[PDB]
Amino acid sequence: SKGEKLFTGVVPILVELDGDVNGHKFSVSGEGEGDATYGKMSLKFICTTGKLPVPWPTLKTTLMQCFARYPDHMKQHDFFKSAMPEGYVQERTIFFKDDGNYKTRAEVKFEGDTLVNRIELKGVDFKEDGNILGHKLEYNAISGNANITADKQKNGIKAYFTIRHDVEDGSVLLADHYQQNTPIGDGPVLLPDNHYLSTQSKQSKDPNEKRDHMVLLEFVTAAGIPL
Repeated sequence: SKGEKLFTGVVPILVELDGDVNGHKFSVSGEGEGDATYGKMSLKFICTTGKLPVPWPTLKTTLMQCFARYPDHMKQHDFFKSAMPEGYVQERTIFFKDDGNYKTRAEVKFEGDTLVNRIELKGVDFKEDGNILGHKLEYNAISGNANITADKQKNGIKAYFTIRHDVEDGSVLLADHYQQNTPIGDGPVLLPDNHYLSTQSKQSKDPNEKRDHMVLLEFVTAAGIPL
């Protein structure tokens, strides 16, 4: 793939999410720029249906691993860019410990020069009085590793990781992520050796924005293969 060639400069990003958590329907739209050369994404997300019925931090992982910086010695392990421009399906289940689960399905592909992430999210079995529907989570940076492995049989990848969400009482809400990505196209893709993506995030508010929103500055770096 000259999949990788589509990411050498700054790429416009569009995100669309339709969600239903315990029957509470909502939509999010996002925009920004990705600069994979520096593993960088600069984003702003809007709840387009009024108030988000779940905390922003619970949606971060759902709301474009194609923008990761793969060091030169690891470029042969970059499935995500290899599937472009036709794109990939990203499916997850996220199990929130002692609470509900999200099931997500996304299509990540180019529409002309724009990288588009279209997402549907279904959440079930949440506690109306719990840390999620009760909005008891810190609005603070998420960082850490996404472990990537080949899925030869599906010509794709699997991923797993646990996110540790800070709770306002000082406890941690564990969110166990199970991920499967498959190419949309039937052209060849790169099936990687085991590695991980290391994400560093800064999250903020726009003081002039009245809509429920989230501003993100993300840096994502492939790692786990030496040299």
